[PDB]
Amino acid sequence: APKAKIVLVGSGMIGGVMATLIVQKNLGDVVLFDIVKNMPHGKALDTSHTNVMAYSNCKVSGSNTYDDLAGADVVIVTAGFTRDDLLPLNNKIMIEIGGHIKKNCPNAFIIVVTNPVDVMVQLLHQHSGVPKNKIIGLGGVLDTSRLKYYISQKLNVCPRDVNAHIVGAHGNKMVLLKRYITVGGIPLQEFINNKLISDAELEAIFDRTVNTALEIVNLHASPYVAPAAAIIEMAESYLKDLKKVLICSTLLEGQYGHSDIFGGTPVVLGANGVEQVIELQLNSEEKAKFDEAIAETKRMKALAH
Amino acid sequence: APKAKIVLVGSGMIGGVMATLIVQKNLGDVVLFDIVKNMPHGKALDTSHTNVMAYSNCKVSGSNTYDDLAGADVVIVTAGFTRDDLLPLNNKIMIEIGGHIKKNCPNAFIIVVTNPVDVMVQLLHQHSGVPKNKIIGLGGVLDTSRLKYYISQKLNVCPRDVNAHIVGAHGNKMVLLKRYITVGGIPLQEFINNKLISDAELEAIFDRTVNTALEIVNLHASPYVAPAAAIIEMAESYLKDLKKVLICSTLLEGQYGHSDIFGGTPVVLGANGVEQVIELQLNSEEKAKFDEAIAETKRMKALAH
Amino acid sequence: APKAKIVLVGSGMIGGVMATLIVQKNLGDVVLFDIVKNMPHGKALDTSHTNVMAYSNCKVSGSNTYDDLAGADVVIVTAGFTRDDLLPLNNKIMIEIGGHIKKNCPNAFIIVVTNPVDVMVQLLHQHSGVPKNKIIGLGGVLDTSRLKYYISQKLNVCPRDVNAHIVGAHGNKMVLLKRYITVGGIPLQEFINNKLISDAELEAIFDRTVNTALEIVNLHASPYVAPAAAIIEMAESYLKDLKKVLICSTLLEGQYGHSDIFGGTPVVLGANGVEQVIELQLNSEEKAKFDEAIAETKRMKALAH
Amino acid sequence: APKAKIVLVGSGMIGGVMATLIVQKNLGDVVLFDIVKNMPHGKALDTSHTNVMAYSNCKVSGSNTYDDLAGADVVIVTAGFTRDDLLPLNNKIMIEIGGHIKKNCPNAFIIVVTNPVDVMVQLLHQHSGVPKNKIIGLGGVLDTSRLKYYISQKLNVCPRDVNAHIVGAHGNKMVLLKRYITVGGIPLQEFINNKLISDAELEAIFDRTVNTALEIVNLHASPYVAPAAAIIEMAESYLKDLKKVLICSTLLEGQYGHSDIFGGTPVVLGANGVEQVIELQLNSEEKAKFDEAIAETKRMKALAH
Ligand SMILES: NC(=O)c1ccc[n+]([C@@H]2O[C@H](COP(=O)([O-])OP(=O)(O)OC[C@H]3O[C@@H](n4cnc5c(N)ncnc54)[C@H](O)[C@@H]3O)[C@@H](O)[C@H]2O)c1
Ligand SMILES: NC(=O)c1ccc[n+]([C@@H]2O[C@H](COP(=O)([O-])OP(=O)(O)OC[C@H]3O[C@@H](n4cnc5c(N)ncnc54)[C@H](O)[C@@H]3O)[C@@H](O)[C@H]2O)c1
Ligand SMILES: NC(=O)c1ccc[n+]([C@@H]2O[C@H](COP(=O)([O-])OP(=O)(O)OC[C@H]3O[C@@H](n4cnc5c(N)ncnc54)[C@H](O)[C@@H]3O)[C@@H](O)[C@H]2O)c1
Ligand SMILES: NC(=O)c1ccc[n+]([C@@H]2O[C@H](COP(=O)([O-])OP(=O)(O)OC[C@H]3O[C@@H](n4cnc5c(N)ncnc54)[C@H](O)[C@@H]3O)[C@@H](O)[C@H]2O)c1
Ligand SMILES: O=C(O)c1cc2cc(O)ccc2cc1O
Ligand SMILES: O=C(O)c1cc2cc(O)ccc2cc1O
Ligand SMILES: O=C(O)c1cc2cc(O)ccc2cc1O
Ligand SMILES: O=C(O)c1cc2cc(O)ccc2cc1O
Repeated sequence: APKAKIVLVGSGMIGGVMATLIVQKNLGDVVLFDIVKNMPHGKALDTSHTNVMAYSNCKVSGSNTYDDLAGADVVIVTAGFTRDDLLPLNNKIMIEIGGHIKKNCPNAFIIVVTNPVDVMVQLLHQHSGVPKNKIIGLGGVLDTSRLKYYISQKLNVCPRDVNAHIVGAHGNKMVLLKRYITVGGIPLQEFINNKLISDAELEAIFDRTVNTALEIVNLHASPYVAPAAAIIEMAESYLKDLKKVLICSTLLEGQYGHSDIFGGTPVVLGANGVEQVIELQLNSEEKAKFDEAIAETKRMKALAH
Repeated sequence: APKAKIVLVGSGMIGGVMATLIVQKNLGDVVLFDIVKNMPHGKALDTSHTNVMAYSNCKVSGSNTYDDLAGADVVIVTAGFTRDDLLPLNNKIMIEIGGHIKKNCPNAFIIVVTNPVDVMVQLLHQHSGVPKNKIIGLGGVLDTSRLKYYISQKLNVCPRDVNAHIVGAHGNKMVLLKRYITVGGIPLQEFINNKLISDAELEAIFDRTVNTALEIVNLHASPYVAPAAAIIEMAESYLKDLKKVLICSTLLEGQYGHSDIFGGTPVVLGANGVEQVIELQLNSEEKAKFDEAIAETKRMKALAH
Repeated sequence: APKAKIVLVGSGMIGGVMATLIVQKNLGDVVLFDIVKNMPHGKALDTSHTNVMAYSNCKVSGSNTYDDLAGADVVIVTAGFTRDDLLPLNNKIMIEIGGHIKKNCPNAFIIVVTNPVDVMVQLLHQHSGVPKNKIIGLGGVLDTSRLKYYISQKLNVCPRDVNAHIVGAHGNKMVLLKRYITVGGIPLQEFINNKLISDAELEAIFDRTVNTALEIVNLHASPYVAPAAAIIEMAESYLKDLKKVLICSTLLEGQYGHSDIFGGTPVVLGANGVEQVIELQLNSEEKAKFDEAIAETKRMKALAH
Repeated sequence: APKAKIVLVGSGMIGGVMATLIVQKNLGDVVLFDIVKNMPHGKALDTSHTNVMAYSNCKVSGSNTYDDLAGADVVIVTAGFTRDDLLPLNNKIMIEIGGHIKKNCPNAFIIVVTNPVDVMVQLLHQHSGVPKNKIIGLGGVLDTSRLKYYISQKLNVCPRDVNAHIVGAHGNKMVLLKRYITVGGIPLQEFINNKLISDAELEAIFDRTVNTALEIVNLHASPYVAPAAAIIEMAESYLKDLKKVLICSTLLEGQYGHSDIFGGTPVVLGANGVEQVIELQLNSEEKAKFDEAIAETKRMKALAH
């Protein structure tokens, strides 16, 4: 069928949730690839059955064979471990995967999740050989969903009606742009002026946003459901040609004064992949912060070769 | 059942589309009320069957009996004709309807569509006797969907990723705020600066937006599908408690310097109805325009008593 | 984009509803083709805007140019008038349309609605030249939605949980198979035995089902919303590769003892179009009825050449 | 808000998936209750953020406090361990939970998942004190989704277009009724007669269906995504008043010749909970099998008091 083939190179936690969500939305056939034997076949089996409950018809199969990447339309990479000691190592994993992407599905759209994602996405870009508009890393969508949500719960408005922008990198050096936050299209400042939300609050929310994954870990859980949903938001925008403005890690070719590196910025995802890279007209203050994010990305890139 | 009862006081064009959309989304039971005999029963019959195709269970019935308003949770008024000669006349229709709302379903949430809507919504507010937070008029959501769409098609981005604000009134005196237009959360000016969209273009789009209903009429059609979808967006936000920021006609109690009148402004619709009235921090220029819109509303209010 | 192009050859009542539903479900781009000047552009304009309310990105345009059929992936024909005097005439319309389909979009999937549909679908099959698995007529899905719904409202169960089969023809000679009606997978007889629904009731429902369009007309309405939803159910099954079992008019090649004619029967719609034609193992009694339906189809076929 | 409060007494694997699905469908607010400290707060945090990606507004919070059950509209119990040694023990857990349900939310709708579910559901029925129509156990929906899916993949039709019935018990003594399997409303026998599917195949599928959870476990996974989706299908039918025919564990009051026990049978879930208990008109052969299922349920009931 013209049905899209979506291969998940990594069938761990994020892997189960995406499979679940893809059937829920009838986005395409799913391959849960992993190097752990059998488990993917297991998850795939359990997942396959939801087709019934969902009025869906998406094949879900497992795989311990790289060559199942053949004909993949979308590929989503979560494979890897989890310090700077793991870098040369997740780098070896990206290198192996890109080899197989180039061999089996060079025209696939690629989304990288493996952390640190702005480093790792570039690594795979170079080894897979795909065009720059055909590969992005997860980051911005997830990070902003936290900023958007926290604010929405203070202002008692629909979460999606908060817009925000986080750029530069995923991780600790991510840049929260207080200047680009709106509520129902309206500048956030207006709501600060009305004493509906204070600057002190909003600063507590910013640190909360930056520290979320960590907050989740210390509560004896692990962040994987949000990551999943955001990845799928991006994937769906590719498959359905929605042209959503979504913040992802992508190849900078002069934006923000930066080149020959991947960094977080709003892009437009549609049928051609990255159809636009939107550059925010940052002031020097917010550009200084962007610079620190790109510098930490370069630093971990060197630690892996 | 706790299933909501949605009564459509008016089963003409907008009336058929809402019924269709409500079943599509399983929002509630529908009553197509009209004074035209039988027709509502007809539309209701045809509509009822889509329950099958939609995996839905919403009763859809017709009605030539006002007292079918009893127990309505939501009421949506499109009844009326279509000059200032029709005002004292659509006023007599609002007067009759409010009487029945007060008698049969005083705790209903009310949405007025009948034009001119900012006049007519106030008229019904006073005669039905419902609380100020339980009644709004259609206007802003529809008008902005046109502004949002036209821009989206120039910038090649997802329509919903355009946000805009139109206030003051529905109709010719509606106020387009160029200052409050964003794309993927980003100020529109940034995209003007990049020569992706020009000021001359955007001005052509503004006049297009203001003249749409008229453009549709001269193409030998009539605007009713968009009106329908927007009304339902508002209704759904009420029923589901979504707290969406939506621009509707509502009772001004000092905002924009205006009182004892209905005018278009972003509100938050949830379970309590109008849960917030958001006042835009307009400059004098945009406030002068707001004033002209409120003045035309007052002027047609007088022509009906 | 890989986004599907859906052309509606006929932009009247059924035409507006499908456009509406297609955007609602982000199924594809829509062309409202009609021979009436401008009107399609009008409907398309109004419809285009719902993209915003729906989180959708489907182009909707009008057309008075047959050659806009070029590259269409799906084509849905509602064009025509509405006696046996109109046959040689709607036949001339199918002949003109097939010419353009063969010229501009020979690989399109085709759905015929124009009545009488089992005659008219064959007419277009022969003049367009498309493969037998790439063209069906609306009938069964619509007719059964009425049978399913009426029963569901007596048994107080979800409408979709009623299954039924109507075959042979759309129209008065349609064959209701009482033997193939189930509720939640369970034979209807079981519910007759329990005195939850009587044979006399169910017979009243059968005549109701057969006479619905007529019942709708005498209530001063016209049946177009259900037709729309069912057409879209079929179209969606094609586009999404859902392999739904849906009753449509299709080319009989020996089933039910019939050949070289179109008649209503369950088929499976997926990516290859008609992927299976399911033949019901009818007893002689129900086959006698099938025969009368095919005979009326042949009879009106002759009246048009 | 009238927004429903859905409390998940158990925030393990099935627990994360339901939370995910409930936000996806904007079904209500979610409380992830568990006795494990913090973890529920963690999962809830991660989950809460998907509100953004989903256009949703469902609160998701954690809880280590039973009294958070207060005002719950729906309660879904997955708490417990996993031999007949664990019975008197999961029994002590049901006893504690029912105490809190009776105290805090006696009018809640209850769905039991804890295994063995037909035993455990009755246990909670007696200790919570809720009406018989307000409590069911998961079983039939999940089990049939496997039977439906496997068959659908042989016949190449949409999964949901297979209907089947499994009754009596969840677990090894579950009764597969070959006689009540249909495809697109049509008896399965017809498809056996056509040599599209054989009896030997279908028997392999039956044993597959019975052994699925076990098949999933030996592939180094655990069955939790399907269980989740089915539970939510049931919950959604309650909340939305869909009147779906769904097979669940419920109180038998003479059906199948059985009393004063819970067993699997098609029911109709709507606003009143269990609105109907449908009794299948089983022959003696299939009733003998039903009897063995009820006997194993009674046997494990005794092992817990
Ligand atoms: N970019 C982001 O916003 C973001 C957010 C959260 C997590 N993450 C990252 O995503 C990754 C995974 O998250 P998770 O929670 O699913 O982890 P997980 O450990 O549950 O899954 C990783 C899977 O990859 C497998 N694996 C190892 N080598 C492989 C290979 N060559 N091919 C296929 N699979 C291989 C593992 O066995 C495991 O199943 C991590 O690196 C994490 O840091 C990124
Ligand atoms: N506010 C907005 O953004 C907006 C947009 C478009 C249209 N409109 C307005 O909505 C109204 C209707 O639009 P439509 O296209 O559905 O019109 P329509 O003529 O097709 O429907 C109006 C219906 O009301 C009926 N009616 C008259 N008196 C009635 C009564 N007392 N009770 C019930 N029904 C009664 C008519 O018979 C008719 O069926 C008009 O006044 C129009 O100006 C408003
Ligand atoms: N098969 C079914 O189950 C079923 C059910 C209901 C209605 N119908 C049939 O569908 C058809 C239309 O239904 P409707 O309610 O949309 O009717 P409608 O009159 O509102 O629409 C028909 C449209 O076709 C146009 N037309 C005429 N010649 C044309 C051409 N060459 N190209 C494009 N358009 C042309 C007309 O101007 C009109 O806009 C009728 O023939 C009716 O009998 C079929
Ligand atoms: N009926 C069915 O069709 C079906 C299908 C699959 C699984 N199950 C059953 O569902 C149950 C759980 O499945 P899972 O995969 O989510 O298991 P899980 O172990 O991941 O979750 C069970 C949770 O309950 C907790 N718990 C223990 N006592 C508790 C209490 N008093 N209150 C709240 N939580 C408590 C545990 O800490 C754990 O988080 C099992 O008993 C299993 O056998 C039933
Ligand atoms: O959830 C996150 O945001 C996140 C972020 C990061 C960043 C990073 O650099 C390593 C690992 C993780 C793991 C995570 O789960
Ligand atoms: O579609 C519209 O925007 C619109 C607006 C107005 C305004 C008005 O004042 C009268 C009638 C209409 C009718 C309409 O259809
Ligand atoms: O709605 C229907 O079922 C229907 C059926 C038929 C059958 C027919 O033969 C001509 C016209 C119509 C028009 C219709 O609207
Ligand atoms: O998935 C199932 O069907 C299932 C069934 C059963 C039955 C049972 O008796 C105990 C535990 C389980 C666990 C499970 O996961």
